[PDB]
Amino acid sequence: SLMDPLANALNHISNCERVGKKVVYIKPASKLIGRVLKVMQDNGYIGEFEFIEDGRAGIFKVELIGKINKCGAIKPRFPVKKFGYEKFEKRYLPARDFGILIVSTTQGVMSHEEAKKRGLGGRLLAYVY
RNA sequence: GGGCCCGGUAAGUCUCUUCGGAGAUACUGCCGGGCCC
Repeated sequence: SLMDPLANALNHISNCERVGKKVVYIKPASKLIGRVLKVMQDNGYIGEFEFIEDGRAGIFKVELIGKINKCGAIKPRFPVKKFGYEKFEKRYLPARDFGILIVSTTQGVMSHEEAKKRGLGGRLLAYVY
């Protein structure tokens, strides 16, 4: 069985970043994945990225910039309250002071830091440091 | 068998609460469609 779309996207990025590649093409291109990439971008973890129409689910061309040390999907997508992030930050960001949790809120996908800044709880979907 | 999208829902979930419920709707689920492999 194939790995879920988002997990898959984060795995490829992770590795092509490690190997030093300057680009990666992510196959399944869901709105969710795009939304997650937007967060990683706004946080300086990846460069430009674009949707490439292919008649299927689409494709994401992501510009890597050697800013990622590791990233992946969080499974299951744990629910988190407005003040329950710390517990998760210790669990997925091995490095204190570095990284973000990407959470899905009723107001959209964003970093846990913006979710807190807004008093929103949500679903954990990934980590990046 | 797998995946993408649209509309609906609001069980899970999040927020608030007079703690009865109310509001929200991204994710999961559910209903109805479109489509790709």
